[PDB]
Amino acid sequence: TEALYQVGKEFTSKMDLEKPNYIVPDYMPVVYDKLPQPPSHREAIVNSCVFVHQTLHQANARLAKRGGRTMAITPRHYLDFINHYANLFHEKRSELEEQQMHLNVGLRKIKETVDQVEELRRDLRIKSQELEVKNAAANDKLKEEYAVLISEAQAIKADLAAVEAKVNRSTALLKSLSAERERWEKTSETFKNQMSTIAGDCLLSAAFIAYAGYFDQQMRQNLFTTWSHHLQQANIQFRTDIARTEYLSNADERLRWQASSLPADDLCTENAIMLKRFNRYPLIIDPSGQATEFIMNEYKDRKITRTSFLDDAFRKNLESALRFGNPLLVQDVESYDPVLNPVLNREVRRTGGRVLITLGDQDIDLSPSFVIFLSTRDPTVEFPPDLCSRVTFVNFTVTRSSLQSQCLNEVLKAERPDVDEKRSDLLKLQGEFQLRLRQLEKSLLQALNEVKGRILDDDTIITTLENLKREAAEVTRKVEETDIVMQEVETVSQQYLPLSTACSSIYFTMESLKQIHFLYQYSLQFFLDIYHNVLYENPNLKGVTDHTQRLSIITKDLFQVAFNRVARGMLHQDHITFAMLLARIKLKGTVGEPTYDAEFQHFLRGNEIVLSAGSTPRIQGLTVEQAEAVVRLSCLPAFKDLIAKVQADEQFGIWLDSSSPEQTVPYLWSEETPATPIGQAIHRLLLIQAFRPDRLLAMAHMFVSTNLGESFMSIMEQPLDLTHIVGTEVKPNTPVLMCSVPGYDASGHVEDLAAEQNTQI
Repeated sequence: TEALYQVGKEFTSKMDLEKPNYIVPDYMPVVYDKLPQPPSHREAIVNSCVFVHQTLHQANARLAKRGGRTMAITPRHYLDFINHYANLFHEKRSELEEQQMHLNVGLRKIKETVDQVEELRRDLRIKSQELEVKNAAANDKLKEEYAVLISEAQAIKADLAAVEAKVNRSTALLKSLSAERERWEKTSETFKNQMSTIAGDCLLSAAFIAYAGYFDQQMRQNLFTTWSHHLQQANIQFRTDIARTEYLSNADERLRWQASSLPADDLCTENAIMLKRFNRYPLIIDPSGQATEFIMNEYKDRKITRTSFLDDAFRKNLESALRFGNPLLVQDVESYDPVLNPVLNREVRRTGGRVLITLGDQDIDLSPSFVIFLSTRDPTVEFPPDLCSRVTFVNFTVTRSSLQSQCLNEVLKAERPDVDEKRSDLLKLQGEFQLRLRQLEKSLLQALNEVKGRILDDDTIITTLENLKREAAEVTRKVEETDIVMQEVETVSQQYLPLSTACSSIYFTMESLKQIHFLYQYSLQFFLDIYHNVLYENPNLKGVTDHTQRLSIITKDLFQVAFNRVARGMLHQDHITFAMLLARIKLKGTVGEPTYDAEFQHFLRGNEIVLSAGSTPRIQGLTVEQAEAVVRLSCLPAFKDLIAKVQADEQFGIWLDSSSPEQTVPYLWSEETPATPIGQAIHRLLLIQAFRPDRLLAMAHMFVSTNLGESFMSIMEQPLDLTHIVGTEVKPNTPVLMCSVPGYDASGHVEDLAAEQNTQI
């Protein structure tokens, strides 16, 4: 902690972190034991910088204790952090001061313009007086030289006409510039507030770039909230309104990122910012592969080359990229070649006017435009701590919101192609429209910031402002009309929202199946193939034309195909577990059903309700374990009168020792309103677990039958139809994995399958 503080304080000396008005809080979140008792604002900032680094150690411990994969936290992360803090602070301070410079110039030109028309109106009145004097004098003299006098008066009349027209046009310009003058005044007042939060805002932003890349959406948010909370206890000022993506990137850059096929997702946008503001070279983790495409789209103009650590030309490609300064993308970083160790550590030797990098035993001149990106498609790969210290982790993990958007768009494309196309055109139109407005406000600001003397003196400046204002109003008119048409798109898309929620829940259930068996590995493409099958290769939609009925078919068939394809690659003992979860996902989709969260809370865990010796009595007709299950189940309001109901039922003994008690579970639960068939099954499920745990699987199958139908699990009972799956469902690039338990071997099935198809193998 002492080393971190000294590095932070020494490295932030160039920083302008002096706030004489800073108030020391009564409870100071001190992490450096020798931090001075009345800390200064700079002392608090460096103390907060130390705290952020130590939070990642706590963060890694929490994921490690839960079995999650963690990457080493090294001092190079801290050096990365403070480096970004210095750069962002200077960048944000420079941008704000530069912006405040234009606003002050723009405001003063408008104020001068208001003065100019005031004297020009005074001049207009003066010129009118001159006309009255000249006309009266000419008339009196008339009542050859007088012809010149009236010609002089007529010439002044043209001058007055030019003056009065200039007054009206400049007044209309001033009225047209009233909104811009008001907007610039408001921001100029807020200059002090923004200056007062840059120190805190950049600290949070820099920490996010240096540490948050490897973690998923939930863990990134937890880290930012922990840092934000600490700044509050330290009285460090930071704004809580602007999102981190908006504060670390402009709209122009985000527009180009979309053109480079970057997914429209906040975490993906955060990754793009990391891929732009990195200090250590980025290591990209993208199982889906859009990040690899995005990097290649972003760097075509700079001639980026894709290569791999396993390719034979990697050393030549690396040498060429270093020598010519071209971007290089290297894949398969799980096979990392330690030849990059000097490159990643930036171990350059500058002697004799030459910048040299030692690659193996050969010295190479390093061009300053060189950049290297490392990528892997395996999210589960472990890197050694030495590699973790040399790279910036940028993890592309699927978020629930992004998958919901992807699935909502895909069903819209399949089901409402006219609506989906209209949505796509509007987003392109609105993207261009917002782009144009930004240029319009920038150009209009530049015109007032580059004009000398007065605006009225040069009629060209006046015309340009009117044209920029005229185009600004029309585009603003075009934005309003695109807003209402999106409302037509949004209200159509609301019908397909529950399906997209089901899609994300199903995939994230599939993604969690690796926790119960190492074999249950499922990519996002596997689920997208399932989703595509339900939307485009569904025999139940052949003649259906009603959109609502098609949606019900799609929703039903999505659950069925998801179970069919996943369970063929699961052990049969785990089939009920996956079907149980799909039923719970489908139950959440039913608006008319209750949550049953308490009943499922009791169905799981359950044993955590500790019972004392006096808490559990001796119910005649039940064993000790059965009696305890009664007492624990008694905690629900529905089963509060559980012991009495069993005692009042002498026939309960017969049902307790029946072969199939799950099919005749007595109505032994109390309730106010009549329960639902799904609700009755859940009550029977709790009763069976309490009294006949050997029939819990049988009751679970009935629960799945109640939610998903009687034939939902029937495919697993049939022999595998390898012919249909290989011919239609399996892509040629996708290997077919024949996984068998000991004593079983699927080689013969493939050999027979080739014979049936009369194909060679």
